[PDB]
Amino acid sequence: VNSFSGYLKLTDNVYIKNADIVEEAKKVKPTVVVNAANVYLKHGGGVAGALNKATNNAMQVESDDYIATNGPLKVGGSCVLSGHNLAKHCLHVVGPNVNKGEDIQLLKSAYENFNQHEVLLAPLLSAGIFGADPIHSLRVCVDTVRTNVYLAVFDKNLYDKLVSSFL
Ligand SMILES: CN(CCC(=O)O)c1ncnc2[nH]ccc12
Repeated sequence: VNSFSGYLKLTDNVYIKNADIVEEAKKVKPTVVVNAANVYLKHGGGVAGALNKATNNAMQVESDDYIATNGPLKVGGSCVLSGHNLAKHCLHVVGPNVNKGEDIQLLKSAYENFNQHEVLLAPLLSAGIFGADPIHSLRVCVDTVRTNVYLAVFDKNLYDKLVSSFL
């Protein structure tokens, strides 16, 4: 048993809810929250800017030190950093950004990072402002992630569309 509440069960291991991932993280304090990162860990908008703002910019300070030491992530890659006041850990995962021209086949590689963690609170990757079809992103998630994933879908109307269209 875990602390996640009000999720619809899609599969053996994937759950979904209409929720702000920031508010969900603050309430649950999960072991792992996933950030929808870019390779530079520049947290400007969407999940990254919202998560970073909720940490009072501590996520960005930590991320800048990580990049100064290690250089950029790969598209499809990840790193584990602090969860600050939101979670024990933040798994920063880089899905492909369609609005920058990246290979959508890299979305599966991105979701494979989740399999290194038993339980995660996460957003849909590569959708929203990254520009991918969220219905596709949910299908890749279900077909790739084997660990227990709790998906927070910010957009109300999209949540309803994802549930109604789920196969
Ligand atoms: C943007 N995005 C993913 C798109 C969606 O889920 O519709 C988010 N996902 C979950 N929580 C969030 N808080 C702020 C944004 C945000």
